[PDB]
Amino acid sequence: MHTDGDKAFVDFLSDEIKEERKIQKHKTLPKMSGGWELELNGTEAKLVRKVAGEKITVTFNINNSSTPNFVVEVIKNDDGKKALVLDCHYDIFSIREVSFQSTGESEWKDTNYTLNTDSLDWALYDHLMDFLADRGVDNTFADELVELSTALEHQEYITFLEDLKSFVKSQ
Amino acid sequence: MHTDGDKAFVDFLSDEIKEERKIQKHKTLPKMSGGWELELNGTEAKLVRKVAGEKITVTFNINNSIPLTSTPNFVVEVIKNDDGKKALVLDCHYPEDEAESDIFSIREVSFQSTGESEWKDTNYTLNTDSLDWALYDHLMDFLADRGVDNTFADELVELSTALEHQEYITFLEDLKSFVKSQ
Amino acid sequence: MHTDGDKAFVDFLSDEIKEERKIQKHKTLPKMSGGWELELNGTEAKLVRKVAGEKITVTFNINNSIELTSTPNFVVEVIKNDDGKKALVLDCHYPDIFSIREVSFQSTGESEWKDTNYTLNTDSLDWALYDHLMDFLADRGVDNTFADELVELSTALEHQEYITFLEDLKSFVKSQ
Repeated sequence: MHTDGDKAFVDFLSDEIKEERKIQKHKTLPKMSGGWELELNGTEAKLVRKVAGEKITVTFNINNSSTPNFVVEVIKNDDGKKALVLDCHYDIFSIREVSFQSTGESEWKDTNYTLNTDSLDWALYDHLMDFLADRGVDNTFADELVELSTALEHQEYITFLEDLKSFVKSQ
Repeated sequence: MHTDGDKAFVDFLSDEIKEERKIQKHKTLPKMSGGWELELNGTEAKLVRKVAGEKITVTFNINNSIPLTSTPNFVVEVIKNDDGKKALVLDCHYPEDEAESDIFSIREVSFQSTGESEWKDTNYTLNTDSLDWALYDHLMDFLADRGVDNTFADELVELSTALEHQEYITFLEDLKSFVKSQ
Repeated sequence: MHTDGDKAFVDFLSDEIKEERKIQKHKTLPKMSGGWELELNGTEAKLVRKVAGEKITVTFNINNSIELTSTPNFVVEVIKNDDGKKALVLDCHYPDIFSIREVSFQSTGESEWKDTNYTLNTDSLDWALYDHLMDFLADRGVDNTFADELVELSTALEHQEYITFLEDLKSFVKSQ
């Protein structure tokens, strides 16, 4: 179908898309420094950084986030099939869960001991924060991830409006 | 094992079932306008409807749908025949008589591939919380033009409620059979 | 790599670990009375019991179950030998001592939960059926004494696995 409502919808989308793009004529993905490389898979983003004997990965999804929860994976080259995984949330940025997981695991193994920080020693919590900082994951990184996630969100929103326009226009 | 406790349990169920069947046996089962067909599988219900160039499907599960009355979240899937590869998916729900009040609201919208393994997490999903009001209104109109309006949402509550009762009765029957054996 | 922060983290962990062991080592893994057989799968524990004509299993995971006391939600499955394909499943938790949150039949041995099966939520349920269900559990070994011993067992497990985790963490941070 292609009702009158659908046609008014399309005109509305044409206008909104025009305005959104106007607000995006002088804007590009806020690059982050520190050796990080960005990889995108739909709404899932991954930041990868290599250091002496280690590989650090930060994953986040922009859906319903823009301050997206992010997962930090630290892999020491000694044992490349194992990694320390820290689930972080947004008082600026905090570690919510910590556990060891198998690298490139097809899924998540909920049978691996998972430390919840809700009931955790303050000293242990702080060392974990220090551990992440030594590897480039600190407040600055977190502030910059928010800016990036927000920018990715607005561009995917625009893409979405266009997909919606084509859809409502079809048939 | 068949204990004294099990016999008392079976005694309770036999008469609960009968009482249940008697009561709910008056609603004559709610009928819905629009020409929708109910395709049920256990607790998962699908209301299907077709119009020029499109297939409209509304899916909801009666489990954990009670906040007596069933008000389940429901997913609307609109498929344009010229591209049955994907569909526009709208996750709706009933807000926990203002002129500006709707029986239901849209919480999320996204494009998904038809008959996909499961909700693709890497697909853009638009949350309606801080959504532009005119865009939201258009989404509601889009749904309405396909039969998913406040009357529909009202009838859905009637249907889901009747389904809840009917499956509750069947549950007691399976339970009675379970406890009665051995 | 191995930084100064890492070094201080490892030393901290060594002390942390000695303290936990010093506090723990004084009691053995508490036993469950009633003939239950314990099986471990990482943080997942399964207690199995066989009674006349049926098998009863109780499963729980020490993760997110909280000296720190562990009171995990546990799932009871009752399998009749007269129909081993279906199982009555009761999800329980600690708010008497424990309560039933939901009940439903599931396929025995299934690899994933089947959301198309009618699931009864006790929140919206008469108290008559609820009591019969609690009695059904009691007749099969899942009574108040069970739940109390389950807490001790889960607490002893969570503590031992917490220690093992710290040892793992220490070794990992010591690496490179």
